[PDB]
Amino acid sequence: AQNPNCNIMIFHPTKEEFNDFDKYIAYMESQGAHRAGLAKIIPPKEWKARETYDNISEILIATPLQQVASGRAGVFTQYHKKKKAMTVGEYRHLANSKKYQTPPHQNFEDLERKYWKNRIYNSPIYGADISGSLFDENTKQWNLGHLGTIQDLLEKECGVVIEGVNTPYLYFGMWKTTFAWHTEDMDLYSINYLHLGEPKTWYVVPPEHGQRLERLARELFPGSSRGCGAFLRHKVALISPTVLKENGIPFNRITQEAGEFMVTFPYGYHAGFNHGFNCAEAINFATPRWIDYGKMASQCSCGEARVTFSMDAFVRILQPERYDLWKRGQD
Ligand SMILES: c1ccc(-c2c[nH]cn2)cc1
Ligand SMILES: O=C(O)CNC(=O)C(=O)O
Ligand code: NI
Ligand SMILES: [Zn+2]
Repeated sequence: AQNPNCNIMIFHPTKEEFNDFDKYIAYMESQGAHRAGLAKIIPPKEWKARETYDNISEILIATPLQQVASGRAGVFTQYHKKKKAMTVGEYRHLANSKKYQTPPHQNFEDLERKYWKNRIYNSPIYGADISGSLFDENTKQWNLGHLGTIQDLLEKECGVVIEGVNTPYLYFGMWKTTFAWHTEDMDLYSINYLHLGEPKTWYVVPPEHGQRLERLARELFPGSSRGCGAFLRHKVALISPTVLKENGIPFNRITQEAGEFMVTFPYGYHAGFNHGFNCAEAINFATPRWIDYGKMASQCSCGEARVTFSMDAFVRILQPERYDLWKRGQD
């Protein structure tokens, strides 16, 4: 078995290897990359996403989200308070202000220590889930707006044609902006490109140990667990690496820098935070190996999760028994 310790692997494809996206994902898995739940891919030196990022300031963040924490430093939830719209130029200025800017720090480890010590005492503002893309239309390789769709994958694998579409999302972050412990909708893959700015630190639990994280989460957020059998779908719970270690949960960590791709694999729980002003682009995708994970995916039906139009068909076809109860939670 490849990668039995479930380490995060880092790949350096050549420009030739960077042509066929599906083939390279399959290659990474042949080397055991999926066992970690997360992989880093450093693009060929010849590749670029677009020419420059000099003209992005007029992009609108229609609904910036203030991430307000409750709990303890290492075990907390966050809720999202909607703020007034602002442009990316305005957001960047806010990120760099004295109130929100990254503090002085020695290295990534120092900054990580500061994050977990102090995160709950601040409420950073995130521009999340903004439909759009910053890939140049002429970028032919690993263009996240030109990937094969999940709907076509399901059709190729299972022979059923379904409605729905699959487009990328932009994320504008600042110091301490946080993504809660989660797997993707329908336990899909995700791919994330850090276009510009300061790093993003990731934590990940191997897919084969996901239920260990779930059990700890139920213990640490007992009211939430009573309210919903899949409350991590709400994407509001944070658990620090110190608390994971104290409870024997297997996990890994890695920091993503500008110009690098991360791939998360089916049922790989992940969480993390941004170091300072940045912009990432991400999208879900599928492979033939995903189908059985999709069938298995645990669903929120309490109504909190509330997801896209396109997930309907996934639940309808892969989880017909669950479909009635789940759809009630969306409508
Ligand atoms: C195979 C077996 C179990 C799973 C699973 C368990 N819980 C969520 N997903 C996924 C794939
Ligand atoms: O970058 C973020 O804020 C969160 N990203 C993801 O969870 C992802 O790409 O799967
Ligand atoms: Ni994710
Ligand atoms: Zn729920």
